[PDB]
Order: sequence, then structure tokens, then C-alpha cells
Amino acid sequence: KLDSYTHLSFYEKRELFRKKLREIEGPEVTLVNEVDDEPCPSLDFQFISQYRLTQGVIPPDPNFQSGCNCSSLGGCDLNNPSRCECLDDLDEPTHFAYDAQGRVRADTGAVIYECNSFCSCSMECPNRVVQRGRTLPLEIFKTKEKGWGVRSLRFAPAGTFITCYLGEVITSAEAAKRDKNYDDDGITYLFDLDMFDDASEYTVDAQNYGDVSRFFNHSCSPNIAIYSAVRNHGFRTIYDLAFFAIKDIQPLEELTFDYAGAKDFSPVQ
Ligand code: NI
Ligand SMILES: [Zn+2]
Ligand SMILES: [Zn+2]
Ligand SMILES: [Zn+2]
Repeated sequence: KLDSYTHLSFYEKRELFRKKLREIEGPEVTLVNEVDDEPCPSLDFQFISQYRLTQGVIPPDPNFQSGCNCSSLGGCDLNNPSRCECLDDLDEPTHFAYDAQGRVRADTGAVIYECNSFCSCSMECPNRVVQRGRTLPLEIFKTKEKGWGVRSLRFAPAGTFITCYLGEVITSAEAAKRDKNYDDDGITYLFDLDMFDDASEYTVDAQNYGDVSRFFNHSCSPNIAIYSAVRNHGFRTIYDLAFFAIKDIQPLEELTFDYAGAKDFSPVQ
């Protein structure tokens, strides 16, 4: 029932969005809508691959960073939990967060300690998973009752890294400033970085800048979860919000999460 002008307008809008997706560095990200005629999600945002820092936010200074030098040939060898200085932040059931497959071991907690730029291993170092980024091709799609969601295009074994939640790092102050501007917003892309001290009170906002993950929906029985990955072991005022599959993800299955912090990880209770 759309007239020629509208039909063409929707067509061009959906193509601009797919162009925006083709420009993302990494596996393919597609756009589909089998539910209605909505061209695509709003185009008023920019995809980024790094946190965008704002006014007032004092980022963790990289200068005071510890760099493990236990890089023999390959990475850092996952059999030497007692050799890395990236792991010195805790010694109990010692071990690297990942196995050989690059998946996140089930004995790994809510905190992952990856190697820094101050370490001596190559980018293929098994403890540089998150840093290597997305490997799974994804698809943004129109759900029937919820807005747009994201589903995997390939099967993803439990423990597989998916992507990080990127955005603008704002202070909990301005966060509230924006909270006073959120009008009839069906979704408020806010993510608090309070895994540790609550003094920093920093929050990630993906409203104008973000990654594909800004499209992920919430759910009660999620298949992905946030893993606080850190490189600057000394200053966790800002760290990476990493999504890892918690269970096997079938191809075309929608990806959903529900942040619970370290209050769903370490406890069987
Ligand atoms: Ni089409
Ligand atoms: Zn190491
Ligand atoms: Zn290291
Ligand atoms: Zn390393």
C-alpha cells in the first residue's frame, strides 16, 4: 500500500544501512526483515571498534601497565599458569581463561586477564582472544514482537567469544544527564562498568556509537554472557564488556543476554 516514492525511499534507506554494515571490519553482518516493511533500524549512529571516551572520563593510563614476558614461541602456553604476570592478579585455581580451542574454559570466572601490548607474544597468543575480535558472521533482523535483534549465522560452541559491547564511556554523572533526555525510547543502551570499585562510576552508552552488540536483546534464558576482560590489571576503572556464548548456539538462533554481574557466574547457587 506504499506509493512509489515511499517504496523507493525505504529501498534506499535499507541499502544505506547495508552499506554501513559492509564497512564494518570483520566477519559479515547482514540485515533482514521478514516481519514488516520497516527498512532498517535508525541510521543515526556510528559503528566503532574501540571505546569512545568523553569529557570528564579519565581512562586507565597504559603507562603503568604490567607486561608478561613469558612468551616462548607461540603465545604464552596455557600450561604455565605460574609464568604469566597477567595472571598475578589472583592465584587459587590458577589457569588461563581459555583452552586451546580459543573458547572460554568453564573453570574461568567473570574476569579474564589478557596479555597487553607490553607483553612479548604475537597476536596469535592464546591469551589474546577478545583482542582478536569477532569471528562469527551475524545478522540483524526484525523479531515479531520485539524490535530488531541479532542472530548467529553459524553454529557457535558454548564458550565461544562473540563480540564486545562498545560505546561512549561517560561518567555516571552525564549518564543521568542523558537519563533526563531519554523520552519515548523503547531501548536505553546503558551499561554500567561497576564490576569492581564503584568510585569511578563509569557507564558505556551505545546510543550514538557502538558495535553490532548494541542490537542484542535481553532475555531470561540468554545464550551469551558478559565477561569483564582486562588488560590494565592495575586500573579496572574501564575494562572490556565481552560476550561469550554460554551454551551451544544453533545457526540462525537469536542472541540474547541479561547482565547479572559476578552474581550468576561463580555461584552454582
Ligand atoms: Ni531485501
Ligand atoms: Zn604470558
Ligand atoms: Zn601477558
Ligand atoms: Zn601473551
